[PDB]
Amino acid sequence: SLEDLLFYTIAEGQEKIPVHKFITALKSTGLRTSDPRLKECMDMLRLTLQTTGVMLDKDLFKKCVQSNIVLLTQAFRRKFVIPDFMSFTSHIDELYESAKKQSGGKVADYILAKFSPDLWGVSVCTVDGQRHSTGDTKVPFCLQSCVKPLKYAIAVNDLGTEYVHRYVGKEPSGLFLNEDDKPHNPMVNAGAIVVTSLIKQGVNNAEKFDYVMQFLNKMAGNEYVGFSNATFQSERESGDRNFAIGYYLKEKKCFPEGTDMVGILDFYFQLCSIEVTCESASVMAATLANGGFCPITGERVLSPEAVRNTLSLMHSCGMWDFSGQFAFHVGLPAKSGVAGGILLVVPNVMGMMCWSPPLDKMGNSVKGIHFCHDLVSLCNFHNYDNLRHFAKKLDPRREG
Amino acid sequence: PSLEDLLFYTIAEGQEKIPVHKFITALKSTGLRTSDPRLKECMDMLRLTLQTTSDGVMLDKDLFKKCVQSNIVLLTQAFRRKFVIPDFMSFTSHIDELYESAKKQSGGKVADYIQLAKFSPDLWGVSVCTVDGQRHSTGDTKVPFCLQSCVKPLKYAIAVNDLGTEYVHRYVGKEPSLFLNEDDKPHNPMVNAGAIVVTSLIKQGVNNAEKFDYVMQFLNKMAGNEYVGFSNATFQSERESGDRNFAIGYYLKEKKCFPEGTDMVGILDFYFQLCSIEVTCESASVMAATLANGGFCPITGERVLSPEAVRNTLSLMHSCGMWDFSGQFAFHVGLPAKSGVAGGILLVVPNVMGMMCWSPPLDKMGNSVKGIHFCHDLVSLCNFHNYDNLRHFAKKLDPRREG
Amino acid sequence: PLEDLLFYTIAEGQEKIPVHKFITALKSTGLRTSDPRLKECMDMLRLTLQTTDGVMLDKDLFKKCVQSNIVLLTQAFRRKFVIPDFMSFTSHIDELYESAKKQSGGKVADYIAKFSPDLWGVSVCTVDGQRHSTGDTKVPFCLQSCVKPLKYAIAVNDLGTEYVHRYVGKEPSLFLNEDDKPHNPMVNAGAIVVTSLIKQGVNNAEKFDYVMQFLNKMAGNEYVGFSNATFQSERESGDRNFAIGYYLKEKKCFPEGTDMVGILDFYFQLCSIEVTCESASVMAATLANGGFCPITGERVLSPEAVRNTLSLMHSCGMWDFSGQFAFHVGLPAKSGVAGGILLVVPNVMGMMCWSPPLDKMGNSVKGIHFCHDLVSLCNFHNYDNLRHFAKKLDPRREG
Amino acid sequence: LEDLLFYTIAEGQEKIPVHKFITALKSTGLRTSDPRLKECMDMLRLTVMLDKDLFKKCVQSNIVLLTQAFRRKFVIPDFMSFTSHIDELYESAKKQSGGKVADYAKFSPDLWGVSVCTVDGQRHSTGDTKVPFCLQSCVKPLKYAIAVNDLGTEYVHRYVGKEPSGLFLNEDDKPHNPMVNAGAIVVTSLIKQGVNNAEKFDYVMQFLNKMAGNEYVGFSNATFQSERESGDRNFAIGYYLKEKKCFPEGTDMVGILDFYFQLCSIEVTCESASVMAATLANGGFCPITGERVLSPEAVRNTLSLMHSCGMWDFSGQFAFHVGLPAKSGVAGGILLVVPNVMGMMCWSPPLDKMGNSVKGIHFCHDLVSLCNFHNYDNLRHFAKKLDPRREG
Ligand SMILES: NC(=O)CC[C@H](N)C(=O)O
Ligand SMILES: NC(=O)CC[C@H](N)C(=O)O
Ligand SMILES: NC(=O)CC[C@H](N)C(=O)O
Ligand SMILES: NC(=O)CC[C@H](N)C(=O)O
Repeated sequence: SLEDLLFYTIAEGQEKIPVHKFITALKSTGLRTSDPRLKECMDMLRLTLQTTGVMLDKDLFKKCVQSNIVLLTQAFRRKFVIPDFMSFTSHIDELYESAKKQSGGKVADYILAKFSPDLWGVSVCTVDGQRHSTGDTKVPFCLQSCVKPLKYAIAVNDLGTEYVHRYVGKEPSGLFLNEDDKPHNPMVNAGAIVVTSLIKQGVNNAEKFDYVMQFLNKMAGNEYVGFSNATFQSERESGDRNFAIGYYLKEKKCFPEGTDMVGILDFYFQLCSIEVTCESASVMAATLANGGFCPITGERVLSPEAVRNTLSLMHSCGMWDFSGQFAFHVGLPAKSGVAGGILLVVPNVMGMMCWSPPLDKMGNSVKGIHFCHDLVSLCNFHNYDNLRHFAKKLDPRREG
Repeated sequence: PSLEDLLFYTIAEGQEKIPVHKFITALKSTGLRTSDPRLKECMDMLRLTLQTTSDGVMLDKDLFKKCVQSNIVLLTQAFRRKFVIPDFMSFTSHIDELYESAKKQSGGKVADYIQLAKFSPDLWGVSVCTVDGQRHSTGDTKVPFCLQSCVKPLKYAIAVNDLGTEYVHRYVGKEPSLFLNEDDKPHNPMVNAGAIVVTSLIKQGVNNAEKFDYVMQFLNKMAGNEYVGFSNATFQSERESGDRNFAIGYYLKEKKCFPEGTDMVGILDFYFQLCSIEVTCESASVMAATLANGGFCPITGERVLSPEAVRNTLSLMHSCGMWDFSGQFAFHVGLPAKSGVAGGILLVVPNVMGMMCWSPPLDKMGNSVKGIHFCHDLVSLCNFHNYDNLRHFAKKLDPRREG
Repeated sequence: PLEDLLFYTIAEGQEKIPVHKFITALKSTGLRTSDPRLKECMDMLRLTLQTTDGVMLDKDLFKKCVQSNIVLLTQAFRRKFVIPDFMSFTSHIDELYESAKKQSGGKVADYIAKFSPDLWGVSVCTVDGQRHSTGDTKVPFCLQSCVKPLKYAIAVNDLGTEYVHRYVGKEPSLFLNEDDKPHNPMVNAGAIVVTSLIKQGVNNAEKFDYVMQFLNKMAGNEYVGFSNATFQSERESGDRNFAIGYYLKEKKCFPEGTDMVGILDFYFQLCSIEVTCESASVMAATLANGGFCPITGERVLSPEAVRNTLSLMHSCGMWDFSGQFAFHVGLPAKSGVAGGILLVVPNVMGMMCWSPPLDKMGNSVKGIHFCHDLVSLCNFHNYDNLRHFAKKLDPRREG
Repeated sequence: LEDLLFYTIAEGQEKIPVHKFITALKSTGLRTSDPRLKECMDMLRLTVMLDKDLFKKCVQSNIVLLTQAFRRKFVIPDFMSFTSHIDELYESAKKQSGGKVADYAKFSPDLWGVSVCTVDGQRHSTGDTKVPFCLQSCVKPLKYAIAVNDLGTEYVHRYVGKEPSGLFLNEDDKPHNPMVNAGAIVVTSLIKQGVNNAEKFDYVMQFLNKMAGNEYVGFSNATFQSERESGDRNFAIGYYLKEKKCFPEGTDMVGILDFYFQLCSIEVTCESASVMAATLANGGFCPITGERVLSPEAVRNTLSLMHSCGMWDFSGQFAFHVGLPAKSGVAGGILLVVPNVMGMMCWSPPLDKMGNSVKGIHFCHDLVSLCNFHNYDNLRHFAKKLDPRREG
């Protein structure tokens, strides 16, 4: 049987399995024992760890693993999207140390976004739940403009493409507005403000904010999502260009009717002050990598149409004035924000979040931007890499 | 436990003898064509044994072994449904449905400037070549027409393949759009000004006759030696009427955009020539598949282009390939593509297949009405969009799967 | 061998002149007996008409009244004013008025400003004080964007050219030019910045009072008012202007210590200042007269402020029509959305045309037609030649 | 009338020595070579002391122009005083040595000349006023004026715009104005159609001859050949206009470009060009011959477009600060018109970064800071500016 042919894969003709030897075997998969998809099995494990280490014969094991048996077998039969995760991890680690020596860039100074220039984190979450982090991946920071795809996805998920693009375009710019008196795309302030004005119309901005927070919670598999009121208050006083954009959008009747523009700006600053870590945000990115299903809970969070549209606009409009150079050389949908995050999606493989506060002169984190170039020079993750003929690039999706 | 031995019983149901037509029908249902260059030796020994045994058109397990030995590895992938699209017969009928549904779209004007860009507005063909060589066509797939601007990616690929990314893009940019960008470089190689500069990098220091022959040899390899020709009628008329291309040529000279030692008027003559190269949908679809297949021609197995050239060329087609429709196209279709004024759309679905749709009537942006309609429908049906998910794709069909 | 050497010019042999025959002769010059430069002489003339009846002036009853103003009166009667045959010129103004009166296109401004499309007036004030009006010339209307030159003139007069132009550019027209300065003071972003330089370190009530007292000097104290109705509606409908105000703040365009939202309220206020065509024509004549109000003789603006204001009106005055207008008309001009067109003919006269229905560029249909006709008739174009001008009339001439 | 100029010139003295009439004449600003004085200097070359019948025998034919001169009725009455101010202005710009000669014929950076011709024929020069140089883009007004004189405003402006640039073409696929290369090439293709370009060239030369009072107008084949070899941008503009169907039907674009290079290589001096500019200053009448050369509509349209489009990217700053119609050329000339007063030509080859002569541009700023010649100076209240049109 299934649990019986996973007991001998782990027990090497060796009668009973110590608990530490199943847990390391599991963690070697890249899964984390805190995975929400393994709770009942770790529940049954801290349950029988109270009948005091401990060692499991073939029926105590089966009593623990049957409830999660298929997820555990895909894990141990090297059937996950990256079969040799431990080797992949060391490459990610090599990449991390190589970006750490890049000291260019100036921390964002206009608010409050003066962190230390030494912070640098990278987190990975594959579409199968495999996790790895290195550096400062548990330090909270605000999403800033990396929330623009997340809220655009929510708007399309709830209302559909054709309604959303009555109000915002789908192409890069160079004006705020294009020739249809629509903002160019939802990845820029003029576009994201309009998108902010379509989410949950007909409810106050406090209930609106709760809905987006519940939505982001699903997207992160309930990992860390918070709010920084210091950044919200300080975004509010420094948002002169955003008020200019707000009034211009109102004068050009860009919003759906019944909108209170000044309130939408307040809501918009709020969404920009939402806090994440690199671990929690990399999971948000993996939901986008995984067709709308959160990879560590298995629930459908976004329509496949929402995810596709968002991945498309991140590809073409995601990195400010660097997005064309970025699309050419990196070939991955990505979104940078001014706190220094780069939300990065490798479709069908993984999502990631790099964070280092020092920005370059187009507003992208120097260390994150360096990491993304290096990552695609190593692995055939570029969108128009070939999955079969890829020269001397490494491919983490196949065996030895 | 022999390879030729257990492809014999896969095909021999009961029986120890396989009629030859029972092998040929099975072969073609995989989508391979008996003319495939990768099967030539086995097709030769099959017609030879039709000359050396008086009918009794039947293959025992050592007559089978004598014929398929040459190509047994390609043949088992075919018969073990290991090609990128295993149920090709079902997929083709979907292609056919899409063909017929675009056939009812009669908009658009045939190109008026010339010298027979005055084709019939009723010609409409689509050809498919997967990365494993499986082929299907429907409609007018054997009528010659000029590549026009569907040569811009191919020659950029040749230039990058010979010279590298970094040299080529000293001279042309890598982004969508006054002709020149902030660096007095053309915006990208998919627009006339960029393609004129790229044309001026291929095979420098050689006269325009070998320059042409060199590019012609290259397209032949990219097309697995299917039809690649040249229309001197179209060249002569592109030359007389290319007032704007001459304006671009001089502007590029004045802004020193060309390489040292370039003869501008000759480069423009070369440029019109490359625009008058002829294909069909079958031969061009194979060119598209070479780009879909990382640089290896899928029906010959030869490496034609570096994987760096193919990636660069696919990226710019994605962003700059469909004139002013390229953002809408990139959003809704999500595929690398290139339109030309003769009415072709070279189309690449990375890792699966290449296609060439051809219908002469263009819409107001210069794209074939029926081709553009065909491409929306295709991605509405199949999860080929660049950012479709290979695991969660709603009601979309996936031709890469079974059942 | 002076007051009595103008008495014989008016007295036909006769050594006694009836007052109405002096009044008729006076008004034929185009002067108004209400002219502030004639007040004393009209005072001593009504006093004499009180203290005696023989309504007749002997050679010192005349001399007792015109003594005060003898220099202006001799220039008037010796036909030394810029347009000597004013009665004939007037007759031409009337002809042009009637020909524009038959142009009924255009839509009135749709954001109350819903006036009548019937109103149509033109008033003329030469640089010597000669006046003429025809049509609806005493109806109040808001200056709207015809205040942009007047306030720029005030700012340069008080602060100088090179200070003001640290803050606003000087050339025709995305809101900001190549140097993160608005393009010129004749457009909203430029006018908002200019508004933020007038009378700094003062609350918006003295700022408004200061400009109103200034406009009064430019108008020789004819009607200058304020419409709170238009101000409230300018305040409610100014979404685009609120957008411009913030963009200017973000690109650090105001002078330090500016309250941007307050400046916008001042800006809406200045757009709601009210004039007639008569009072405004005098405002225009002040710019036409090198900075001196023509009906009081007072210096209102420095000649440098007037030049800069006239130079920018030429190039930036009529919204997107300013290139065609500068070609075909060649006169400094400024249109407003209430339907006025402030028009200056340098060295000759100022004018104010008013008709609310605007064409698609925001200019009064009738005013624009009047201005083309005027320059086809007279050699007032900036680059008409004063000696060889084909079939054009020259009103500065005694033909 | 002739007898009342005889006593005006003599102290009552006897008769008038001729050298003492010539000095009196030259002090008005008139030049004795003036074509309007041919007959009177003819009658003097026939004849050392003049009583009222030798005087009247010579001045009878020109007595009205001579009394206007001697009764101080010319546009600048105290010309000798004005002249010294021009000299001061010239000397003050002479010390501005920035700028680079155009490197696509290298003249000397030492040359610097200014010549003046009022609308009444009064002339003054300083510096290198007789050294020939090519007009380059200072022919664009002159070539536009000829076209409008012959064809009318509405025909010329089916083909060219009338507003500054800010694409070669505007919203109507017409070039922006005739003061830029794309506009001047179109203007060149309207002059004297239906005649080959050699006769076309002869005609513009005859036209420029009238505009200059038959002073020096020439042609430099060196500049023509070098314009031809260096004109890649002009060849690019030519083809773009052909594709966008901007020329009148029956145009041979490549030939028009050859004509266009020719017109830019026409040679003038500052003296002859100042007369050309004075013709524009004087409503189309040449001031040293009195003939109607251009329609008043052609001249007005030309002055309007020089004002707004004349000084390359400097035309907006220039129109504000100087307020005079002007056109600069890359050989270093600035054709400058003061409507109703005078025409001028400054020439100094070293150009600034916008393509305008450093010394000429300095002179034009200084000239308007000194005199109330700016378009929107007031003729009555002008602060401490000088007015050469008045007596004190
Ligand atoms: N790129 C960013 O993160 C900018 C966000 C910033 N709060 C804004 O809206 O202007
Ligand atoms: N766009 C096409 O398909 C061809 C373009 C055309 N041959 C040109 O060079 O202008
Ligand atoms: N009069 C006009 O042309 C516009 C005036 C108006 N108050 C504004 O600022 O927009
Ligand atoms: N700049 C000029 O005035 C003349 C030179 C110009 N490049 C031309 O010959 O067309």
